[PDB]
Amino acid sequence: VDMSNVVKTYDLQDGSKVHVFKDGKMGMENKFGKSMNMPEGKVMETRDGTKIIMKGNEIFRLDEALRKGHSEGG
Repeated sequence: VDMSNVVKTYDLQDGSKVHVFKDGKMGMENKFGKSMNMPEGKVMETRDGTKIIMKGNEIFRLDEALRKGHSEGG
């Protein structure tokens, strides 16, 4: 995964994990730490209570986090 090239990792309520990379892509793993492709068009939940989806090679993070949630860092 490399924690150096990821801006934020998302832990799914299912155990699976998503990472938004500093290169702009995203990587998904299952509750067993194994890498698998993230299904486009599907909105999924996190343990933290956020909803996310991969659409058009992008990532919706409640959408509005992309809207006005640009902080540069966090």
